[PDB]
Amino acid sequence: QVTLYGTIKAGVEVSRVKDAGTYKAQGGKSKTATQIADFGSKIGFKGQEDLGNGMKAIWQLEQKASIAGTNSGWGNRQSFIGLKGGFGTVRAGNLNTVLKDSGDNVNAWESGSNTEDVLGLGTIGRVESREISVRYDSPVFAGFSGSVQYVPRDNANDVDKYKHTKSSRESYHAGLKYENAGFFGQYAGSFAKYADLNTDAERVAVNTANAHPVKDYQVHRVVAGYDANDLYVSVAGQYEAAKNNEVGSIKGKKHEQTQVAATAAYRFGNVTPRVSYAHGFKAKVNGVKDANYQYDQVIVGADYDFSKRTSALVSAGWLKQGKGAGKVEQTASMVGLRHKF
Amino acid sequence: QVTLYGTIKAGVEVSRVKDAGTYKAQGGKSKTATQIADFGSKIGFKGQEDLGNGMKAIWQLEQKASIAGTNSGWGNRQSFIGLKGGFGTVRAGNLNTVLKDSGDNVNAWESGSNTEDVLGLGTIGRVESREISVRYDSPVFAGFSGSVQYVPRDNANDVDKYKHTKSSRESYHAGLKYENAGFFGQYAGSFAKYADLNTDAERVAVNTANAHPVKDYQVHRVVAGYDANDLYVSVAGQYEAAKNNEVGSIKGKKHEQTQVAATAAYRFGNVTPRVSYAHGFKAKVNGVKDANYQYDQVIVGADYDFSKRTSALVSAGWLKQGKGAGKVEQTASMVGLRHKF
Amino acid sequence: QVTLYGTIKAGVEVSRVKDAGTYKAQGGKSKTATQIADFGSKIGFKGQEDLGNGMKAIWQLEQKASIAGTNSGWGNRQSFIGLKGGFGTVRAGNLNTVLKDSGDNVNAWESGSNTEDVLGLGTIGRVESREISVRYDSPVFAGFSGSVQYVPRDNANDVDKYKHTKSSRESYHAGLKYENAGFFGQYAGSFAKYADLNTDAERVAVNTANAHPVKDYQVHRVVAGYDANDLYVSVAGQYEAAKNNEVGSIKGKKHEQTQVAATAAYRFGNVTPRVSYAHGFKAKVNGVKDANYQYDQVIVGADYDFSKRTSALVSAGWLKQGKGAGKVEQTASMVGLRHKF
Ligand SMILES: OC[C@H]1O[C@@](CO)(O[C@H]2O[C@H](CO)[C@@H](O)[C@H](O)[C@H]2O)[C@@H](O)[C@@H]1O
Ligand SMILES: OC[C@H]1O[C@@](CO)(O[C@H]2O[C@H](CO)[C@@H](O)[C@H](O)[C@H]2O)[C@@H](O)[C@@H]1O
Ligand SMILES: OC[C@H]1O[C@@](CO)(O[C@H]2O[C@H](CO)[C@@H](O)[C@H](O)[C@H]2O)[C@@H](O)[C@@H]1O
Repeated sequence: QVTLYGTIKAGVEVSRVKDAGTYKAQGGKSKTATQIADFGSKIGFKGQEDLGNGMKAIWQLEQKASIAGTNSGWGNRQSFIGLKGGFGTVRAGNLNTVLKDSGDNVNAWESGSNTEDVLGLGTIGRVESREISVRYDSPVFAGFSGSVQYVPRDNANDVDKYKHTKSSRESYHAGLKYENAGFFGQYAGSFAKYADLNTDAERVAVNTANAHPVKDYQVHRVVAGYDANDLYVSVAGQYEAAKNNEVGSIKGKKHEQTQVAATAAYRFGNVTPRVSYAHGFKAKVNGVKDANYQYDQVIVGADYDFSKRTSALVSAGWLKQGKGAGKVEQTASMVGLRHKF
Repeated sequence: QVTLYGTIKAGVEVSRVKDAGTYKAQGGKSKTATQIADFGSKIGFKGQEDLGNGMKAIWQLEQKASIAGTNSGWGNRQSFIGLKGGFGTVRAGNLNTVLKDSGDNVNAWESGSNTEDVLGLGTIGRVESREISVRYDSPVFAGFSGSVQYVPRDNANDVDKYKHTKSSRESYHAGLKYENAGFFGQYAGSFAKYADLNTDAERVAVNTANAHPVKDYQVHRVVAGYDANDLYVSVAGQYEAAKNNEVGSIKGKKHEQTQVAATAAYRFGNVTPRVSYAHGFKAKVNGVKDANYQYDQVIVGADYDFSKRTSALVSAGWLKQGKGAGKVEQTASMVGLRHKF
Repeated sequence: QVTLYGTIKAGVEVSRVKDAGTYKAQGGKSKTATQIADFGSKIGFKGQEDLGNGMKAIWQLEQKASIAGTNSGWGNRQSFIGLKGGFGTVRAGNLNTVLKDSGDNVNAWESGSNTEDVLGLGTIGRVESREISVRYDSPVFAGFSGSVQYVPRDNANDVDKYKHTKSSRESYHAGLKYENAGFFGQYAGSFAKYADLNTDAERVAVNTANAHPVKDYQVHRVVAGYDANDLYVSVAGQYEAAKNNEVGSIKGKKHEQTQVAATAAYRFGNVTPRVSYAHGFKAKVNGVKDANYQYDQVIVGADYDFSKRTSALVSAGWLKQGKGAGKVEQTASMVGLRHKF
């Protein structure tokens, strides 16, 4: 096989921000924006070859392809070469992290890049990435399957390759999943002895502007629920923790945050209504409570399946971030269209 | 369906510029340049899905692909998702403007980017663009069809999305076409309450360097002719008008220019000879006649069809711009090859 | 026909540099680097159309596509339009140079960009490029075939197109090949009356930072050997020469260098062991011996063919550059996987 595949998806999104700091017009409310936005259109090529006696060569080259013409690049979405057989699957390339894959049971929503935090559960997803790495995925044995994945030191920091003067940013990713009669539970996590975070607590490249070096960077996620008989329910808990590793007054002090998320949906023929809620508890930053990181959000919407490949989509979200006067409120809604090929 | 399609096209172009201002060697004549040039090679992917009872989902992802290796990007040519049925066609994405589509009956010529104004009718085409927009196209009823298209404020100016401090650059595009027994007539136009022009009178993005803000920016084009029985004839008139909207002495003053174009071609078996003429009358700039905008051009050439997909091409053009001493004359010729797949 | 094709290839590479100048830790040895690296994954589209009575239109659009997601661009590998028939083949576009094609019988090794000089015979290949050009390839007549290729002045230097104030960087490329019963011999070469080299003696664009202008830039390569009955042997000699053309004390003085390369491999069923050796003799730079350019290298490895399209790969290389204290030693090894589609 060699298959061309992808998804074209886009819609009209309407959004308003409430922020006393950045806007002054009527209680810190911004104007209402209305935008045509691509929702993350993508195109890939992939294939497999039977190598004889169980084993297959596998490969994939997947690309961002926004119908707004803003992307460029090959292989900037999940892309790999690997082998598959009775042993499971081994791949190397630009790979989804185990946590990024588990996000499929957390964030079912479609939106443009501008609305990812309010028309989707974007905040809980901040830990998810693609990385140049090697990954093993097991076969499914008695309901159970698992993954392990590694990003080498010299891929996490190319510059330092021959002069190991910077602490390693290598990382480990692992997951375990169980499925039985519609019921599912999964753990997914990561560890990096050293890492770097921006102020949104996303991992960024070493030496990025305003990056914060951290040590013992760990992320744990558990997701459980039910997906069968027209019903979908998902509940997720997530925990992120690190020590400050920046040279200065606060080195050694602990960062941490807990997030939770829940989704329910029910299929009525070709219509799926869906509701999501998510909450970020106050973070500990340099060992001190920081309510700037707390958030609450709800999203409601529905998908209308014209076919198995084509859906019309609608949603509305409300998000509140922080506390008091630095507080930010986002509201948004969209209508859209998705076509898989 | 999912179809791969495109056109590979390129040739050798020979060109000379006469410009007393920029060249001094022998009456302001430049040296003669000879270049291999891609003519606008492109590749796309597209598809459709019957949704039951008349309606279809449609999508397209088209890209610039120069065989000289100078392009990068997905979806930087006409790209969309939409629906089609008895109601007509609705699309959203990076869409040809109605005026850009009408250009098919104005500029039949192929050339590289360097020769677009002399080996093609590039000046009349300066009003044509692709825009992130929504568009409706009607069915053909008794010879008649039409289009309407809109570019939202927050797509024309993303930066200003939440602070509507800049006047809207939203625009409307519309067209009407009639066809009967080889005869065709079409109107295509656009209006933008506010817009921005460079000195070549092309629309550029707000806040571009040396952009000129304008108000009441309107473009009207009429094209009429005959296309049947081996004969092609086309005549076009175009009118562009705007008011100066730049803070300063000349705010409120009128810009305007009229252009006309005509083409004839006749098919003799596999050979098509073609001739084009175009003229830009003196522009009004800040309410004052500006002969720097006037131009006259002729192009002659032929296409040699090896097949329905493969043509060899030859052309020669002469263009004169401006008047007196700021005057510019361009001459050029090419030979080339075009293959559609 | 319209065919999608390509090769996905990548592996894990381990490398160490010995350089007293840039490293100080234990006799100028660097740390050992271990990296997942793409080996030059690529994807193309190509086609042909019978034009009647022997002739065919041909075209190709080939792209770099690294599964690490670092490439962007269309047509940045061999890409063209052309015609083919009894006369041979004519193409125009981003074309392999005749010398670049002859490199197929010189460098059989796969590696990432970081290891090209030690896990491949990269130094001898420094003369190889793709150029926007026109090329003719003859049919094979009684074992003999040949190529001629030209890069025009205004493609080698676009800026200067209309003001021929800079000496032409146009170039000629030519080759001749003979094949008989497994035995092969080929000459490939190039001439450019004027050119520009960086300090690694690679051709760079005019006006590049630290480019060195040269005159009478010639490259000659002869490759001979045997490729049949499970046995492969190749021997190559290469000669490069130019005159300094930089305004200053040393203008007119001669640069030159000779390189040689040899490879043997034998197929044992699905396993091919291979060995390569290459040597660069002391260069003459500005008429003076420069041992900084001398080098010696060996590579050993094997390919394991799972199928005709899928190979596992292993190699190890040792390279020594220069002499004395400016001396550089590189060691490396890899394991990898290659899949052609
Ligand atoms: O997979 C869950 C979620 O993915 C959606 C919305 O993001 O579609 C996107 O992700 C799919 C992964 O299965 C891709 O196949 C698709 O191309 C992409 O648009 C929905 O299908 C689904 O709710
Ligand atoms: O369509 C008119 C004109 O288009 C030409 C030359 O520009 O071909 C280009 O535009 C076509 C649009 O129909 C594309 O299909 C093609 O890929 C592109 O090269 C000629 O075909 C024709 O005279
Ligand atoms: O062709 C010789 C050499 O090419 C290899 C390794 O570079 O494969 C690369 O080059 C091929 C050219 O034939 C391409 O087809 C392929 O896509 C690319 O990886 C080996 O196949 C061979 O030893």
